[PDB]
Amino acid sequence: GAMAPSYRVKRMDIAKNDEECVVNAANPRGLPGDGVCKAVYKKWPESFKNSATPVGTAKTVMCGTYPVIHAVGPNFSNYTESEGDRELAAAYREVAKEVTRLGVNSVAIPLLSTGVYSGGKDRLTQSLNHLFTAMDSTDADVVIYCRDKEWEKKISEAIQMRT
Ligand SMILES: O=C1NCCN[C@@H]1CC1CCCCC1
Ligand SMILES: [Cl-]
Ligand SMILES: [Cl-]
Repeated sequence: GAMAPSYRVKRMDIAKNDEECVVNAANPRGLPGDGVCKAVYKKWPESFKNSATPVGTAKTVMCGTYPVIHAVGPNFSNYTESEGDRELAAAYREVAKEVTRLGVNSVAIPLLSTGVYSGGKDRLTQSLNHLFTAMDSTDADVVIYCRDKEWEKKISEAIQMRT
């Protein structure tokens, strides 16, 4: 565990993370994909061997000894708000199980079901609150990665608000 488990946010490419493992915002088919998933495929392509997994699940594949946790959030273009909300919560619960099982002291994580799976809606608060619900009972240092300047400020505010 971390000596004083924390949450932090950085605005940069998650492929450059300084953590003991990474969460990929994966598609269900283990394809290279776009955005975070494409950055992850360029950096850790070996981790896409048998990485396909259903929506609302996470599947870890090692790139050497570096664990890549493929977490499949719902595409809100296809899911109802209700059913998508349930699957997004579930994906983060499976991430917390994997982080625990791996025994890492730190994890780099993106906000799932944002970007091209958002169905054109701002889901910062929805996705971040499901991340906290899952990760708050773990003792890993969590480092959230984002690309937008305004999102960085809002995520940082939400972290600082809880203290
Ligand atoms: O998921 C995102 N991350 C950074 C901001 N851009 C998208 C969400 C936007 C979709 C279109 C309408 C406005 C919100
Ligand atoms: Cl960068
Ligand atoms: Cl972002």
